[PDB]
Amino acid sequence: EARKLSPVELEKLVREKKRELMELRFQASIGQLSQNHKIRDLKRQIARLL
RNA sequence: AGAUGGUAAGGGCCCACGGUGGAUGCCUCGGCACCCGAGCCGAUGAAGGACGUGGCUACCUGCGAUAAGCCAGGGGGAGCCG
Repeated sequence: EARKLSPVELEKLVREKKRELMELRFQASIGQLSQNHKIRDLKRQIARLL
């Protein structure tokens, strides 16, 4: 469960990389954005052990 | 007084060359028939949909706020981000 926290973080990360854009001012478009395409998601696949 | 020619505003026929239009022929991610095979799906929420999803996205196609995708195993063997 220390898991959910890392996400809350990663979540903010993206919900930050977001406006990191908005005004076309962030040249790593894919990189740090399709980021979540795993981080925040993948490893959000927490199997309630049991 | 006598006589048969030229002139074409435009028209007619014929030849050539174009325009338009899409027959014809040749094609074919399609269709039709028949014969085999195969034959249920749903409150573990179906069939069908709405809306939303991409760094830039109108539509189509994918997916579902984990959103053109996530984990695992198997197959593959150089290109991939429809």
